[PDB]
Amino acid sequence: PALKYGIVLDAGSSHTSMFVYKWPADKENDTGIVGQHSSCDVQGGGISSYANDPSKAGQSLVRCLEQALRDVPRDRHASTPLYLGATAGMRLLNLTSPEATARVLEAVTQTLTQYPFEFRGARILSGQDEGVFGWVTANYLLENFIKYGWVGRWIRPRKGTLGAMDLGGASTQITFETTSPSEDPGNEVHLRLYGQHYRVYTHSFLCYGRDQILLRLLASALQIHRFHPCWPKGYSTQVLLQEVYQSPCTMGQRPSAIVSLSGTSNATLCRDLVSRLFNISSCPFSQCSFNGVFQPPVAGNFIAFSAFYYTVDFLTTVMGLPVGTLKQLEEATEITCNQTWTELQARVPGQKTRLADYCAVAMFIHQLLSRGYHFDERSFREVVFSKKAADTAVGWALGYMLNLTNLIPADLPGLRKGTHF
Ligand SMILES: Cc1cccc(Nc2cc(S(=O)(=O)O)c(N)c3c2C(=O)c2ccccc2C3=O)c1
Ligand SMILES: Cc1cccc(Nc2cc(S(=O)(=O)O)c(N)c3c2C(=O)c2ccccc2C3=O)c1
Repeated sequence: PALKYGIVLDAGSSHTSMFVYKWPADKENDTGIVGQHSSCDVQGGGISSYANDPSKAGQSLVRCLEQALRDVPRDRHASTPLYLGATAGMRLLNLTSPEATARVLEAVTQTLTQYPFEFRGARILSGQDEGVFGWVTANYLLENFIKYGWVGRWIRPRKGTLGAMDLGGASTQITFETTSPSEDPGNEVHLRLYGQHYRVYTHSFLCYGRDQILLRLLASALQIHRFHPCWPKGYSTQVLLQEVYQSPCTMGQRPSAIVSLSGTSNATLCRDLVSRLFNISSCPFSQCSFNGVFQPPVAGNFIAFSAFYYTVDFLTTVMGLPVGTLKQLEEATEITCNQTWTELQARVPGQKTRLADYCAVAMFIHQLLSRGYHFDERSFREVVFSKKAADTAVGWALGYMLNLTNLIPADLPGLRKGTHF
């Protein structure tokens, strides 16, 4: 059983992950056949955190690269393609300093070319790529692209597809198959997968990832309240003003060089702070999500992964609270946000370095779903929070790999004698 391999570096905003995929040479074109072989998490920040010292971006990857040398058998190395894709962190760096951004890419390129894998390039994904490839990953792994039934009795309608909601560090994406007419070409996607047309909606909200949201809520709290209602009572920190406003996401909020900001465990005021992130006041289309962006109604099942999954896992596994309904999700965030700092710490016996931020991130998810995308009780119950399908991390990495390696055919071998006609 001869296996081929492929590696993707997912250079996210606050960190980098490497995923190695494997698949039998013989059957590489069946849907769901590629699975994850191993992965590795790179220590320290994302490649964009090295703008001021671009050689370290490259170097940060060495340890995970060595692991890849070990995970992929030595005689497959040279025919194993290697890709790096970078997301909103490098898109944000691109607005700040396209030159710093260019040096970061060159530095990772130089490190990755030293390795004996088939290096295929370091690129920044568009926001459309990042949402569409995550939708691909999830539906590929769950075999939603198979045509179900048999001759003379095909399943009708066609097998439904899973929508994808990805919460990264610096943007968030929503992508799903829709029947609604398109009102904006920027959001419109057409795929031809295994002989089938999939009409797909996608949008990436830059500056709406987990970390940039936290930064914006902090600047917003500082300006409206002088206390942080999303932070727990008894928690405080000295905020350096200059750093709060340095991100493209917060510089629009820039108004004694250090200010002490204390939490108040205030779920109401936290929810009000979060709801101001979603500008729902204008819509130049028939219908919108927020900030004037076209969005047809959400429909079908969704997988919500990356930070959606980890935040909900915290609510259920560590807070011990149900989240099966929007209402229950809302209640879970209230209870979480109302914990004092000592109460919250007492429920987590480990080292949680970002414990004070769970309240805000949870409030953010609840409002993004309800006020942003307009899930309600009925549609929310088709949302599954999961980080994994078929032994593979759900992300855009796999779909990106499948696409650049050309492992999903547009049509079927022989057009399957044309019986999906
Ligand atoms: C790949 C990997 C390996 C070991 C630990 C983690 N933990 C995480 C990995 C990711 S990732 O960026 O989606 O990869 C991630 N987004 C998160 C975590 C988290 O542990 C996490 C915890 C609490 C809130 C949010 C997150 C979170 O978003 C991720
Ligand atoms: C609530 C919140 C806000 C901003 C960032 C995170 N991310 C994280 C928070 C924690 S924590 O220590 O449990 O607090 C955590 N352990 C992780 C993360 C992570 O983001 C993360 C990403 C990639 C690999 C591992 C981790 C990780 O272990 C979580």
